[PDB]
Amino acid sequence: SSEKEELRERLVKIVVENAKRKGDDTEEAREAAREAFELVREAAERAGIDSSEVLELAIRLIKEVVENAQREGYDISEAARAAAEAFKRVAEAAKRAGITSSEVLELAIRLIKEVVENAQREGYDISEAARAAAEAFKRVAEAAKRAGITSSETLKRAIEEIRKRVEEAQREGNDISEAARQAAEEFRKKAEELK
Repeated sequence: SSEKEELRERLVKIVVENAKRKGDDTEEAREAAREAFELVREAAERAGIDSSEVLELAIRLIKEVVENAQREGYDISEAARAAAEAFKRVAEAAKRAGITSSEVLELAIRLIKEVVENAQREGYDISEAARAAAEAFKRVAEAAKRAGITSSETLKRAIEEIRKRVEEAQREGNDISEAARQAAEEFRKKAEELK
């Protein structure tokens, strides 16, 4: 709250400084940061996951995507907005599936960051990559709920397997988004078989 205000101000300063660095419009950037913050905050609140720690992770996601946008030739404001929308999708999936585990949520956010960073390196669209990462989480989460899997270890291991397949695709020069989506479908098949 007083922490939420301070966190928002930290994000605004980050997004604006990055826009200034590359000559993107700073008034647009300030507005984008503010709107990105509110999007994240409201999504987390609705999902019952608005701990300071989850909000910090969401803001770190936005920060890292924005910093890599400055290095890789992406519009700063659009990058911030896309990162925020990706978190919102994670929060929505968590809500729908009843996920509140801090370790699971941290892994889901890390997966988005990794898939988006890869896309930025390669010159691909941020939103498309973020959609693939968030959808992989959604498919896992929904499969776990459907199967009655309550274990945080099982869900962490599912997301780690997605991360492992994404990393392998990076080492080998294969499609990261396809790796993520295939890994999630493999988990879904196993969850359904279980229950």
